[PDB]
Amino acid sequence: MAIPAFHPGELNVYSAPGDVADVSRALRLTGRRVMLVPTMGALHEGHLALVRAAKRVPGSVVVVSIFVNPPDDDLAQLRAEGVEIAFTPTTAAMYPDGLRTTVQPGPLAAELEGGPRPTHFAGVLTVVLKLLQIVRPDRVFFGEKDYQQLVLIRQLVADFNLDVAVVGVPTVREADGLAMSSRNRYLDPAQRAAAVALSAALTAAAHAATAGAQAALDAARAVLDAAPGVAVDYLELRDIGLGPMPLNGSGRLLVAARLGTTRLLDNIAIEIG
Amino acid sequence: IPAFHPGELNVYSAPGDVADVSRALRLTGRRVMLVPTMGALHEGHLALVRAAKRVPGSVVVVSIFVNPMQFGAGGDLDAYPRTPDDDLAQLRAEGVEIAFTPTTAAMYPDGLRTTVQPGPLAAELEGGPRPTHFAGVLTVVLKLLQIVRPDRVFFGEKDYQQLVLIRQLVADFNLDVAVVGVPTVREADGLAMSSRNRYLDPAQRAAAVALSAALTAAAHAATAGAQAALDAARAVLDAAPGVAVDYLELRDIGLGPMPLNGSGRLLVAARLGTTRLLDNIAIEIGTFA
Ligand SMILES: COc1ccc2c(c1)cc(C(=O)NS(=O)(=O)c1ccc(C)cc1)n2CC(=O)O
Ligand SMILES: COc1ccc2c(c1)cc(C(=O)NS(=O)(=O)c1ccc(C)cc1)n2CC(=O)O
Ligand SMILES: COc1ccc2c(c1)cc(C(=O)NS(=O)(=O)c1ccc(C)cc1)n2CC(=O)O
Repeated sequence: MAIPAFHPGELNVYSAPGDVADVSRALRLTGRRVMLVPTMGALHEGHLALVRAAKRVPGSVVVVSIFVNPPDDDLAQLRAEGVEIAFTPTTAAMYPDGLRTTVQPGPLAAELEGGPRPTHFAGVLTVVLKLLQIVRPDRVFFGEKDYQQLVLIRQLVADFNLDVAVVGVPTVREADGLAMSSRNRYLDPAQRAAAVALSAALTAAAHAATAGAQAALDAARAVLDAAPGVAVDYLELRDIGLGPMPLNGSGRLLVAARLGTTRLLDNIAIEIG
Repeated sequence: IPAFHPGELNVYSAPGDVADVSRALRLTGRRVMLVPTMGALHEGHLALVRAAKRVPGSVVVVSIFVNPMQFGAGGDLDAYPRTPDDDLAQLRAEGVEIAFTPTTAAMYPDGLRTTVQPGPLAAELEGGPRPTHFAGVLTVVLKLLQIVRPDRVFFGEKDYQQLVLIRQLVADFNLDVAVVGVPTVREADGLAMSSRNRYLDPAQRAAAVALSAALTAAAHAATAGAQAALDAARAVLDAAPGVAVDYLELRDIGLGPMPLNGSGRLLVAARLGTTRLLDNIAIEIGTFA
């Protein structure tokens, strides 16, 4: 009946869904705007950019979930950013009845990433929906790196009439443009040097786009063709919702490739002509 | 937020209208109760409404929407009874303050896209021959719950499988609503209320009492064990003219992957002519009875 302990301006950690739910509700009732940054831990500058984006909403309290969908470092990083709530549930707490009711994505989940991994997105949309129901944030923050994921989440939100604002945060990148990812550490020196071709192809495309869609795609393809040991799985230009690219106007160019055993993805905004 | 006149029936079609009114009410302290229906309201629906009105400080939202996504090709969707005039008349007589009557286009502007995939219970019983039926039902109920954000939502027990799956949806997606099951309202002879009873001719209406007679016979027979309970119900169904049984099954109360213990639910579905009737009852086995 009592709200769990919450100390404002400190890092409060909760592993019970009902605790975080009760604290988030208590906080909402006192005025604060609840922001949710979902993560799977092993925090990097990309997650800090989602945190900083959430923190700048006036009156924000920031909830960072850390949950590996089937430590003290992460928490210290959150402490240093001024985050007030970490939600760190067990698999059992998230799934106390096992896998049962789930989210079935629309047919977009079968395209692109959904080729190698036909059910990956059902799993992501299920846990995102649960996290949104537990935390009930006013706004939820994702990076743009996994753009198809982001689009699928906006579809989830629209389709199930969720009241939350979905905020996409521009992808944080290394100095040479490589998109931040937990996988970059695995690249040896030759793979890491080759991997800059994804971001270089996409920026080349976004600039070639004054010359039209084919010039853009041909520019990206040429840059990827200049890289050794980059096995391109797809290179597609779509509209911003990931339907077919309209004759001109706004679009998104997406790429994925395998370098040795590591799969990399990147995407960029494209304006046609 | 549009107009809300209290102590009157306010009808909203736009999801955003009822969402705004609901959230404003909740913030001024009223607890919001949802009774989701497919219209063609009968006294069983009025019992749901009365249950909801009984919650202190309640405001009652009754939704009316014949959801196309739970029907499969065939004439079933076109055939569903629609009596909107009667429906709204009844809600006013019960003192309901909000009816939410959305259009199909306002519910499904993008057609069918993201959906709820129920657990394996949805492929059994009523779902065996209708493999997407319960995905359709839970998808609309999820939407209704997110639009209205009620404190409690009320269902009849007559569609007991559906109520169980709804409890699963609420648990599995950490929804912040209480699910309230209300005991089935019956005609004087025991027949479960249903917007499909209008399709029984006089002979079928007479024979239809067999379902509820079979179930209560089984619940009293149950002191002698599950076989006796099942056999009593089967005997009554067999004695009845023109009743074709589709299934008669005794299950644990969650209908889930656990054997029957002391407490069960006995479920029956049968066709009288073209009309499929359902009914169910609580069963206590042996000492529990
Ligand atoms: C704003 O800049 C960025 C740049 C890259 C990002 C992120 C942000 C976030 C991620 C990432 O995938 N985070 S996550 O594994 O913790 C994650 C996976 C799935 C969901 C729905 C949310 C977060 N990543 C990529 C990654 O870590 O592999
Ligand atoms: C408390 O007493 C009862 C008794 C029977 C009831 C009810 C209440 C409610 C229904 C019913 O089917 N209502 S409904 O078609 O509008 C309906 C269908 C599906 C959902 C999820 C909610 C309501 N029915 C069954 C019916 O009309 O067949
Ligand atoms: C066991 O036999 C069947 C037969 C048809 C089935 C299924 C099973 C399962 C589906 C299915 O999930 N179809 S769907 O993703 O387009 C869908 C999901 C939800 C609803 C309410 C309707 C369709 N469907 C429809 C299909 O694949 O088009």
